[PDB]
Amino acid sequence: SFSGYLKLTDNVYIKNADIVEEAKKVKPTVVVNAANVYLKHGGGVAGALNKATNNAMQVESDDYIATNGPLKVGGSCVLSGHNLAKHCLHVVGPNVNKGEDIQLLKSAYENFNQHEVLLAPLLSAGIFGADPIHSLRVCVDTVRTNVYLAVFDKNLYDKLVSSFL
Ligand SMILES: NC(=O)c1c[nH]c(C2CC2)n1
Ligand SMILES: [Cl-]
Repeated sequence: SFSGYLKLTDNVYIKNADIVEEAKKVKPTVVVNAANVYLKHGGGVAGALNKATNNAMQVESDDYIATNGPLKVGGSCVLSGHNLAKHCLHVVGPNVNKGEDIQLLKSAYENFNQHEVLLAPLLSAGIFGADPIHSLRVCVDTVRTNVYLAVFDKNLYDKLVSSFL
């Protein structure tokens, strides 16, 4: 199963790891993608996960959007996990850089509660522009299911662990 994770709370775990490599190794039931409303997996975690699927995630996502329209900020959809996981839970955290509402981060993390265990990134962190310390706090205070957070950046991982209340 998941290895080398530091236990933050009863249900939240964290590791300095590339979520793509964690997914290829563990093959979890659910890998969370840091999606946007259009499921356009260009960069950040989404670009990395999509590149690992050889663009199959993007092809599937475009068909999903053609049928259903865009997701809501704070919303999610379950699609295939391709070669990475059984499922991919595409969750849209607010992108502060695109001027979206940071109050929607709690709604975004609530999607994780529909799955007993997930491999996930820190929502709205990185190129989404939110404070990762705040994202981890919202995660621990919102998610009740077992979440294994893979934080790519070593310096951020150390900062998150050392400042965790
Ligand atoms: N942006 C990220 O959080 C992230 C995680 N994994 C990767 C892969 C190296 C491309 N990027
Ligand atoms: Cl990012």
